[PDB]
Amino acid sequence: GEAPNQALLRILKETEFKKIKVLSSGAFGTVYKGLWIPEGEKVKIPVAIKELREATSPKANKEILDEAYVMASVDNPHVCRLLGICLTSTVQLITQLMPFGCLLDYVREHKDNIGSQYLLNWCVQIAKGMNYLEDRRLVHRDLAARNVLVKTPQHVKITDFGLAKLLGAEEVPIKWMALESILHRIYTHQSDVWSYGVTVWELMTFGSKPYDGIPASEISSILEKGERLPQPPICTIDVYMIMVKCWMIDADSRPKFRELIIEFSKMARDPQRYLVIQGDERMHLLMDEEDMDDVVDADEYLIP
Ligand SMILES: Nc1ncnc2c1ncn2[C@@H]1O[C@H](COP(=O)(O)OP(=O)(O)NP(=O)(O)O)[C@@H](O)[C@H]1O
Ligand SMILES: [Mg+2]
Repeated sequence: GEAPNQALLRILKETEFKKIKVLSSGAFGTVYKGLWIPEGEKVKIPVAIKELREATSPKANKEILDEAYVMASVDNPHVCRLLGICLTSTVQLITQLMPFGCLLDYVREHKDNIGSQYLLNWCVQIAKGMNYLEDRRLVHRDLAARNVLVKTPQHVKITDFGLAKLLGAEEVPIKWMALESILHRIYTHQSDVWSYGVTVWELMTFGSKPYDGIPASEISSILEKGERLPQPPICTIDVYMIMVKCWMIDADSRPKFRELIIEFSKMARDPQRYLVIQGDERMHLLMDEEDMDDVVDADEYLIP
């Protein structure tokens, strides 16, 4: 059945890293851009540091350790990298810096510069990340474009594991949830597929809000009626049909992530045949400071 989990959790000295700038604040906590110098190693690693609200209420500490636990246990090019934790008054989470931020803000900001090749490659990459999670039997439960990060315009990774669970275990983003999850709190790899559909639609509409202005309470009814998100203007029926499949009532009738990898990948070989974007053919998409000889991306920093 279940193999032992031998992932290493790395605990990092507060002195090994400098904060440098705030990236995001308010709500629950703060995320900083920083550099990490492991002890005596002659490398500087750009990182994000997730130190929650100074309020150290035990409830919050247990949630961040759940994240660390999940992120320490994954290892895939399309899933966010945990570097370690820092155990100061409140627990800091240290991840690979994803310089271009979250994919939702990135599509919203760069609408006029995003071609079909990038859209379809992101779909392929997110499907790969999700398939890997499926191999490790994790159900993410919060896939959305706000939970995908951008290392470069050509390289994205799934983030936010603070609701992830194993398939089976029993232990609220309404507009991204499969109907069986809104109704019965059932969560499967196939409910993740539903959310993949929504995430794709967010990308294809360059950041629109699904069911914009429709209160959450209505959502389950609308879905039961048989209503779904509408076809984005740039989408051929080929792409939109993939979305709609991800939104079938019968969970087992939805595609598997491995099929999504395959379909989007065929599409990515001829992107203009599948997404129709004004000016596509002409679209195109310088690091830290001065002492940057020793900088190494996390993806090139490997640990025995
Ligand atoms: N590894 C990272 N690299 C760069 N920016 C990041 C990173 N992690 C988080 N951020 C920034 O911080 C924002 C919020 O991070 P995150 O902690 O995921 O959001 P939150 O609202 O605190 N809760 P959630 O989004 O549900 O995790 C993201 O949209 C990014 O803009
Ligand atoms: Mg969170």
